[PDB]
Amino acid sequence: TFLPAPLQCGRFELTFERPLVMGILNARDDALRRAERMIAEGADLLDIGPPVPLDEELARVIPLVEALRPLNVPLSIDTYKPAVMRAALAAGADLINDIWGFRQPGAIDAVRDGNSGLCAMHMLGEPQTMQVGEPDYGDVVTDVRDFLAARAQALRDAGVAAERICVDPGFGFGKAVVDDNYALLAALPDTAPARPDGRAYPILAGMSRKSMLGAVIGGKPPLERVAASVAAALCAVERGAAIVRVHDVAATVDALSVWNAVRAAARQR
Repeated sequence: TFLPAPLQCGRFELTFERPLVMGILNARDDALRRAERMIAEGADLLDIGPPVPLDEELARVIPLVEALRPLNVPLSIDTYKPAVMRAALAAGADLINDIWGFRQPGAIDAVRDGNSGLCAMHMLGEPQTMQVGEPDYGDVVTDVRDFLAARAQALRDAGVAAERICVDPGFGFGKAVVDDNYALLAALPDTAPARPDGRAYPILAGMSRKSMLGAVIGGKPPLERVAASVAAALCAVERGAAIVRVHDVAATVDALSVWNAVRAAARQR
């Protein structure tokens, strides 16, 4: 029992007495009721996710935000495009999830206003071309914390209050598949830099169905990684995570219901 710092996130003041589950959502009706299921399954947030023409990315994301606004659960956007961020916030999205660390030109300007939650992810890459890079680290843990601290500073320098910001070590983006990813999972609480109050920024962790998983289970396909994905989530929560982003929602909630019983009893002594 440690408590991750709260996250102001749009409509919702989110507090982490228990860690929360982000269901990954990504036909428009197909996905309307796919989200009613996720909520019923125990999802506490919904992650609305070549690449795509702005014309298109907008057609497929903006209706979904308005379609699901009234369900009243935190709605999160997986985008690095400022135009996408600008639009989605206006349509009432609660949290922006950006692989690029709010580095694309304009990104910080598009989100410095309002109450939305912001999660800055670590990734090794050249923002200009959007080419993901090859690993290169001193201590990968020091390096990821260092990077994310610079990004929390950048956001705060443009008016963003410390408490709207959570961070993400970016399993799978520029990391040696096992050596770097598991180093970060093993050291998870040490990957978040300090808020001005001294508390660490809450951490979001997304490992679901990822390569780091398939590499330790003799190479199973992305859809054959459920129990592996659950396991990574528990390890992450056992080590500090505030939120875990997953495709397999009910399994993850079941697991975390066991973990919370355990912690509830370690506290009763």
